[PDB]
Amino acid sequence: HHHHLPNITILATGGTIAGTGKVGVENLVNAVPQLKDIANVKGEQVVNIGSQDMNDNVWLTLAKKINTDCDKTDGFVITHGTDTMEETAYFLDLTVKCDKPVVMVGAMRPSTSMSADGPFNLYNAVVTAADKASANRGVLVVMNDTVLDGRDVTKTNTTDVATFKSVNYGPLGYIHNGKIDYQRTPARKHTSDTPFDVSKLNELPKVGIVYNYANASDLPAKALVDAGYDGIVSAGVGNGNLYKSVFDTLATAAKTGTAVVRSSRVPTGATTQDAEVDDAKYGFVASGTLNPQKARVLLQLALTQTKDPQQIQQIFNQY
Amino acid sequence: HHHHLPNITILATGGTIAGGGDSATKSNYTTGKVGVENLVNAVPQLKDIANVKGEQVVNIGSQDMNDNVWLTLAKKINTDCDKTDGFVITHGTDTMEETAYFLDLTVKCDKPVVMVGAMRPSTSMSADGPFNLYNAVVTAADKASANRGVLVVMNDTVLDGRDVTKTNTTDVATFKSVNYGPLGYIHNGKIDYQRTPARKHTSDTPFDVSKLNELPKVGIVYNYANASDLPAKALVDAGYDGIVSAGVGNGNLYKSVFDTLATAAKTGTAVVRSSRVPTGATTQDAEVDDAKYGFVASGTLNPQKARVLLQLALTQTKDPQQIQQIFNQY
Amino acid sequence: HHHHLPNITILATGGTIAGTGKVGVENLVNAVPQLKDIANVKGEQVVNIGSQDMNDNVWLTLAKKINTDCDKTDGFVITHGTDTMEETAYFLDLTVKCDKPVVMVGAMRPSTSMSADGPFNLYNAVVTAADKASANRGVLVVMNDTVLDGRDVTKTNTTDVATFKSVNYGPLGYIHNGKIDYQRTPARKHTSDTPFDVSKLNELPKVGIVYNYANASDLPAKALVDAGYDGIVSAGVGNGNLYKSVFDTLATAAKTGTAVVRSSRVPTGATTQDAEVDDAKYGFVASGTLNPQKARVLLQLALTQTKDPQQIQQIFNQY
Amino acid sequence: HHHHLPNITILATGGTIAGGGDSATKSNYTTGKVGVENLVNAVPQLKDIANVKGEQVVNIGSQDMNDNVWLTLAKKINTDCDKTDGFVITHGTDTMEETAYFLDLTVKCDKPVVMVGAMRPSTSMSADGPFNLYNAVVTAADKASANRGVLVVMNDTVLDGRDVTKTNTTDVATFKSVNYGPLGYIHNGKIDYQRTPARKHTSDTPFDVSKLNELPKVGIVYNYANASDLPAKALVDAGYDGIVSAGVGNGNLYKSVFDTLATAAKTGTAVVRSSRVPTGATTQDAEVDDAKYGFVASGTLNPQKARVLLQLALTQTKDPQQIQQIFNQY
Ligand SMILES: N[C@@H](CC(=O)O)C(=O)O
Ligand SMILES: N[C@@H](CC(=O)O)C(=O)O
Ligand SMILES: N[C@@H](CC(=O)O)C(=O)O
Ligand SMILES: N[C@@H](CC(=O)O)C(=O)O
Repeated sequence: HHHHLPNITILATGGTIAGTGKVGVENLVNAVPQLKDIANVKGEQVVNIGSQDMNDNVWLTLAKKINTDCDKTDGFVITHGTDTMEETAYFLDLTVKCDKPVVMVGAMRPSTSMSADGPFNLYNAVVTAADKASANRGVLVVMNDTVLDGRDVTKTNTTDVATFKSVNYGPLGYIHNGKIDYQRTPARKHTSDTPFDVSKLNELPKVGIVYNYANASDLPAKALVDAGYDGIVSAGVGNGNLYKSVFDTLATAAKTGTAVVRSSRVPTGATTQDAEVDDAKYGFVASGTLNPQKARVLLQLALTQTKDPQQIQQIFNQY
Repeated sequence: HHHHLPNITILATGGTIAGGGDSATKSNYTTGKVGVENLVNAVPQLKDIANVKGEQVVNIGSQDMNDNVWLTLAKKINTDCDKTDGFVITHGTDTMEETAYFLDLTVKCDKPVVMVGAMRPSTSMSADGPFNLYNAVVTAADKASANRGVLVVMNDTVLDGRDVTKTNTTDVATFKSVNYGPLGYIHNGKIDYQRTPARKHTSDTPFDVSKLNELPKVGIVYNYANASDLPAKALVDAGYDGIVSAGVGNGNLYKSVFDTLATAAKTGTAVVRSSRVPTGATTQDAEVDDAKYGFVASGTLNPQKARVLLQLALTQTKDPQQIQQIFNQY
Repeated sequence: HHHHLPNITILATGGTIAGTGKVGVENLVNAVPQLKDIANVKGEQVVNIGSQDMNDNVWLTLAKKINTDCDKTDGFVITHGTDTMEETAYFLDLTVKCDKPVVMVGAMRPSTSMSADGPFNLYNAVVTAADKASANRGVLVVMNDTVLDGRDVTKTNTTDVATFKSVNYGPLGYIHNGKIDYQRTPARKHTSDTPFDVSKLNELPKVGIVYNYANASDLPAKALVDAGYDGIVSAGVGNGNLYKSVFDTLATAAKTGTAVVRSSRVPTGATTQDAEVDDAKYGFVASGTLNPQKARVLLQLALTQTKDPQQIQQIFNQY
Repeated sequence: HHHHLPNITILATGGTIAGGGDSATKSNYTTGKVGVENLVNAVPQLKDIANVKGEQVVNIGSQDMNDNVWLTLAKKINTDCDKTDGFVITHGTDTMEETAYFLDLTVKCDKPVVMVGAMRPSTSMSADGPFNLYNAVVTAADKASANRGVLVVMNDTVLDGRDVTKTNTTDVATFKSVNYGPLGYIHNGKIDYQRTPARKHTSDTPFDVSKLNELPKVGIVYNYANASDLPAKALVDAGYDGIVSAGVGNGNLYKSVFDTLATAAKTGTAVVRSSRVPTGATTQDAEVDDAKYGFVASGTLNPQKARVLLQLALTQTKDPQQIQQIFNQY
C-alpha cells in the first residue's frame, strides 16, 4: 500500500490573485508550498486577463477544456478575477459535464499586499477540489473559508475579503483546519443534469442588459433591438419592474424575435410572476433569484435550445 | 395649558402602499390606485399623534417616477415649509431610494421630510402600509427628526436618504442603509436616534431647483462579461450630459464600454464610475486612473444614486475635478 | 373525482400570535377565513403559555402527540411564542418520527396591532404544511415568507418581523403567491433518521447554560456541578473559549460525571475542535454551529443514550 | 518645512494577533505568546505612517480579560495622553467588544484610542494581523479620528466601541456594529468618516476610574427553555452588586429566573434586562413592568456590554431609576 494524494489541475485565467492577470500559474503554485501536503498540483495557463474583460470565448474554452480533461485528473481549481467570477461560475455550472469537483477561486488583495488573501484562498480551493464530498455539487466558488454554489454566489462588496456570499440560499459548507462540513447542496439542476452542450459551439447568442431607474432612457434597449440581439435581460426596479418607455420597447422586442427576461437590480430575492407584470401577455420570462448577469448566462444557453418564451420560462424554473 | 398635536402634511405619489388587488392572498395587484384619503382612514390611530392633511400630488407606480415629479415635490415642500410642521411622502418602493436622495439634496425646508411605502398592497393580508404610515408620521412629528436630511421610514427603522436602498425584491424588511446603518429605531411611537449623516444635505448644498423646468440628461450602463458597447454609444449619440457606469467590482468597466466612455469624457460628457455591487465604495486609486480619463468615482453611491448627484452636479458645472469634489462632499 | 384539500392539524402552545398565550386556537383559525381555500384545518390547544416559559414537559407532550397522531392528518402547524421557537423546533426536529410536514409559526406583533404579522404567517405556515414537497425536510419554521430548517433557524432581532434567519446555512425556500420554490434541505440527520426516542420518557437529563465574559464568575458553573447536573453547555467567548475560572470548574465537571459542551455566545459560526482548547484532554465536546440553547437540546437527548464524551462528540457531528 | 509623522503608542495585551502555532495551515495555536516588538517588525510599512512605540502591558488571551487589566489600561491612557498623539491597543478578539466599551466610558484622553486584533494567528497563512495593525495605526494617526470615542479597527472598517460586536466565531470579517453601523471605511490608508456615535463617551461621562482599585461585582445569567434558577441564586448568595439577564426575545425571563431576580432587586441587587438575541434593543414597555420590579432595560447593549455599563453605574448609584437614566444616556 502507498498513501496517494489527489491530482488537481489549476486552470489559470488571471485576476488579482495573479496581480490583475500578470503573474503566471507556476508562480502562484510555488508561492504556496503547503499545497504539496494535500494534492499533486499541475497548472495550465488558459488566459491571463482581468475578469472585467471576461468574455464568451474564454467561457467556451474553459467548458470544453474541463469536459475534455475530466478523465485525466481528480479535480479542477480555476484561478479567476473576482469581478465576474459569479458569471463564469454559473456558465460552467450549466455546461461542465465532469462531476468531479470544479472550484473557482480569486483574491481581493494582490499577492504583494499586506495580509494577502490569495495564498490561503488557493490552499482552501485545493482542499475543496480534493475532497470527495465536493463531487456532484455543481461548480463551486471557494472564498474566505466558505464553499459557495455557482448559481447563488455573488460579489456583495467592492473591496471586502468576505465579499462572496450566497445571498438567497446560503453556503454549502465552511472550511476549518483543511476539512469541510457540507450541510447543503443546490437543488437546481446543474452540470450533467442540464441539456446545455457547448462542445461544438464557437459563439453564444447575443444577450445584453439594460438598467431601470427613475426617468430611464429607452435608448439602450432600442440599441440592442436595432442590432438584432437574441435576448435582453432587464435589471428592473424592485420585483423586476420596468420604466414605461423601457416596458414599451421590451414589449415590442418580445413580439419581434428578441427574448426578454425580467431580472432586478435589487441584490437579493426573486423576480416573481404574478405581481404587477403579466408576463404571459407580453411574452416575457421572470428570472427568479437570478440577478441580471446570471440571468444573461442562462438566457444565452436557453437560446441555444429554443426561442419560445414558455420553454425559456420552464428553463428558468429548472436551472 | 392645552396639548396641541403637530400639523403633518402627507404628499401622496402612489406606490404599492396605494396598491390593490382582488384577493387578500393572491400576489397580483395594481400599484398607485387608492387615494390619500383612504390611506389616512386605514390608520385611525393617526389622530392620536398628528393633525394630518393629505394632498394627492400624483398617483403612479414609482417604476414610472421621473424628473418632473422630483421637481414638483422639491418645489412644493420648499414653498409650503412654513404652512406645516413636517411632511410624509407616500411613494412606491421601487425608486424610493432615488427620490429620497434627490429631495435630500434639494429640500431647503429644515422640518422633517419622511418618505414611506409598503411592500404589500393595501388589500393584502397583514399589509405593512398602515403601520409604516403611522411610524412615518411619528418620525415627521418628532422634533429630534429635524436637521437629519430627508428620511425613509420602513419596518420600524429611520434611514437616511443617501445610504438607504432596497435590498430585497419582496421582503417587508427590504430597506437598509447597507454601508453606514440606520439613524434610529422606532418602538411604541418613540425614536432613539444614535446617528446623523455627515455628508452635506438640504440647506447645506448649493443645489437650488426653485427655477429649474428640467434636469440634465444622465443615463446608466451595466457592465458584465462580454458587455455590449451599444447602450453607451446610444446615450453618447443622443448627446447625454452624463453617463453613470454600473461597473463590475470596484467600478471596473468591460474594455469596449471603457473605450466608449473614455471618448465621451474627452468630448465633455460627464462620466461617473459606480458599481453593480450592492455595498461598498467605488474608490479612487484602484485599477482606473480617473484623472487621466476625466472620470469621477462615485464612492458609496450606487448607480441610481450617483445619477441623482450627477444630474444636480451638471446644473452647477461640467468640470470633472469639480464634479469629483461634489461626489466627495454630498 | 372530487377536488380534496389536505387535512392540517394546528397544535396551539401560546405566543404573541395568540396575544402572549391568551387567545384560543379556534379564534386564531377563524380570524383567517382564507385558510379554507388551502386546507381542512382542525385546532387543538396543547398549552397556552409565553414561550419564555417553555419547558421539557411541553416538549415531551408535543413530540408524543405528533408521533401518536401522524396517521390521522396530512400535516401539522404548531403556533408558538417567538422567544424559544428555535429551541422547540430543534427538539421536535430530533424526536418527531412523523415525516409529514411539521411547521412552527409565531408572530412578532400581537393580533390587535396595526399591520399584525400573525394572520399571513399562519396562512403561509398552512401553505407549507400542505405542500407535499415540505415532507422529509425535518421540522420547519415559517416566518416572513420564508421556510427555515429547525436546526439552523434562530431569532436574530428583538422586535423585527423579519427576525428569524438560518444564519449559517440559509433558508430552504421562499413563499410567494401560496407556492414554495425549495432549493435546499438540511443534510444533518433529523426525525426518523435519529435514534432519539422520547415515547416513554417523562423527563429529560438536566442541562444548564453558563455565560462567559471578561472577569466571569465561576459561581454559576459551580452551582450546576453542586446540583449534580447531567450536562453543562458553555456560551463561550469567540470560538467557544472559557474564562480561566470557568475552565477550571468545567474541567472538574467533565471528570466528575457532568458532560460539558463548548458552544459560543457569538451568534454565527461554529465552535470548532483544533483551535485553542484540547477537547480530548479535558473530555469536552465542541458544539459546531449549535448555539448554546440548541446545544442544550442535543446534549439532553445525547444523555438519554450515553455519558461518554467521545460518543457525545459523534452525536454532535451527525445531528 | 519638514514632514513629521505622528507619535503612536501600541499598548499590547495579547490575543490571537500575538498567537502562534507550529504550522501555517493547521488551526491549532496558543494566544498571547508573541511580544509587541515582533508585531511591529512584521509590518515594515508602519514607518511610512507613524513613529511607533510599543509597550507590553500584559500578554494574555482575551478570554481571560479582567477588571484589573481594564483599570490598568484606562489609567495608563489617561496618564500618558500628553506624551503621544494616539494609542493602538492590540488585544484578543473574544472580549475586545467589552474592553472597547469600558475604555469608551472611562478614557478622558481626547486623542484617538483604537483597538485591534486578528482572527488568524501571526504564524498562519494569509494572517490578518499585519494589515489590521497597519490600518489601526492609520486610524490612530488620523486627526479626524479624535472625539469619536474609543474605536475598534478590523477588516478595513472603523467601528465605535459601544455598538461593535463579534458576530462570527472564525471569520476575519466578524466585527460589525450590528444596530447602527460603522463610522468609516479605510481604503489606501485614508478614512471617509460618515458617522459618529451620539451616546455620550470619554470626557462626556461621569465615570472616573483614576482612584478605583476594583469594580462592582456584576454577573450574567442566560435564559432558555426550562432555565435553572441556580446561576441567579449563586450570584445573589455571593452578594453580587448587579446581575445582567441574557433574556429571550425582548429581554424576557424564564419564570424561575424572573422570581430570583425580582427578590434580589427588592434587596438592592441591581438587575438589568438584556437579551441573548444578537441585534435589537431590550425595550421598556413590552412584557416586563420594569418600574414595578426595580429592573433596568439595557436597550441595544448586549449582556457583556450591559455588564460594563452596570459596573460603572454602580460606582455612582444603586438607585434603579438613576441606573435606567445612565442606560438611556451612555
Ligand atoms: N479586477 C480584478 C479584481 C479582482 O480579481 O479582485 C479582476 O476581476 O480580475
Ligand atoms: N412597483 C411598486 C412597488 C412598491 O411600491 O412596493 C412601486 O414602486 O410603486
Ligand atoms: N414573549 C412572546 C414573544 C412572541 O411570541 O413574539 C413569546 O415568546 O411567547
Ligand atoms: N482567544 C483569542 C481569540 C482571538 O484573539 O482571535 C483571544 O481573544 O485572545
